[PDB]
Amino acid sequence: RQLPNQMWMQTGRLSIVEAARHRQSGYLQLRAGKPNPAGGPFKTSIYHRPIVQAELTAFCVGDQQGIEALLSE
RNA sequence: GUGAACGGUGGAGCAACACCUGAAGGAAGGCUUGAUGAGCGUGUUCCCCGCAUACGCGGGG
Repeated sequence: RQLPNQMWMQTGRLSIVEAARHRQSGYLQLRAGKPNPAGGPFKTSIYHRPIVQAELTAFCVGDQQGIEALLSE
């Protein structure tokens, strides 16, 4: 580890405002009048994934030329 | 088939209201724009200094 381990918050939110505009215009065919951030298509969800900046060392048995081309891609 | 692949930290919110930098404090006290310079004497070959190189030029008291 080159860095202290930190945490990435990320969220998934479907835009309720844009969906309301599209539902009024009819581009979105949604009969339901109310969103739900707890669950469903409009679930605003929060999720935290751990983050490390480090040096990655792997030991194996393989041809040097073949691995180098794959990891160069 | 990288325990992957997929995933918006978002929406709203006045820093602002009131509040006298200045009350008092001497530019003063002495001082000719008139002085200085602008007119009155010597009566003929004698000491020093350079250029020369003595045929003489220059200067000096």
